[PDB]
Amino acid sequence: MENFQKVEKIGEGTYGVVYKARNKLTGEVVALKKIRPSTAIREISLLKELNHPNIVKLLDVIHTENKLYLVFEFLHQDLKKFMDASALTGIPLPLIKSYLFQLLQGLAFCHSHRVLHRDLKPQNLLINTEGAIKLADFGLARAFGVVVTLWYRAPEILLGCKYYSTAVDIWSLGCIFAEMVTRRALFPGDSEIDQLFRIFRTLGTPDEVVWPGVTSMPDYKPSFPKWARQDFSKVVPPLDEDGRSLLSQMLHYDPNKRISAKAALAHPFFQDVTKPVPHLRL
Ligand SMILES: Nc1nc(Nc2ccc(S(N)(=O)=O)cc2)sc1C(=O)Nc1cc(F)cc(F)c1
Repeated sequence: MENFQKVEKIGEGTYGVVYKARNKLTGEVVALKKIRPSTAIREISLLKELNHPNIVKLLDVIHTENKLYLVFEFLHQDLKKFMDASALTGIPLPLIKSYLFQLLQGLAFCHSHRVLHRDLKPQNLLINTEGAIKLADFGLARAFGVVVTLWYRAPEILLGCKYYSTAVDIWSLGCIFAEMVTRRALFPGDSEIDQLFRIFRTLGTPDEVVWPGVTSMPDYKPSFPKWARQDFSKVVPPLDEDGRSLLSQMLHYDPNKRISAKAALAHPFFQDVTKPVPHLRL
């Protein structure tokens, strides 16, 4: 805009590009998101009053020249970049644990306020020098709809469910947790069906036993290949059993059986959680 000095383009978005900018008056540095209904307008208002240490703060909302700008507090780096930077050595387990614990707190907060993220991915998880990690880009969907990454998409979404629950965010976080641990995306599909089948090849093709109602889903086909489930010990090898048991609950096929963020925070895996400081290269 005119009140902001676009410093640099710090990425993209499913609705617009995000820039690093300085408030030419208050000297503050922010992340400015330029968006290309009304329920969306009011829904954005809900987000503005959604304040939590693990949620990127939405500072200002500017609707002018029939265009929409969102001003967010600026964070130092995203998790995708950090994971890449940590690929040779891996992110230390205590930090992986700290990040997961914090994201679950953020999700528990959002979910308790009936807010769904819907598109969690490393690129929209932001970190700072003090060890915090925060949820950014709440998809702003449900009030916004109709290359895109499908790697973290929950199976019920892939199978055509139109009304998904808070459980889809737990699935995405589970995929991210695995990736931090193995330094490899868990389900790197390149199409909706490839995404779906990679999930099936690893967790087994779901059936009515493990997922009641699955065969009645919009996009379910009796013709899907029937793959046997693999052992978690081979899925995320370096992870101890507490970690694997938590991951398994975050990746249950049935949205109803999938662990809630609140219940996840009480899992034994977090008994020894701490808040280490990451080594960030900015
Ligand atoms: N507040 C904020 N700070 C950011 N910082 C930042 C991100 C990546 C790097 S990197 N690539 O590691 O150098 C550095 C700094 S992105 C961002 C945001 O809200 N982003 C944002 C907001 C939306 F509304 C939708 C969306 F997809 C993203």
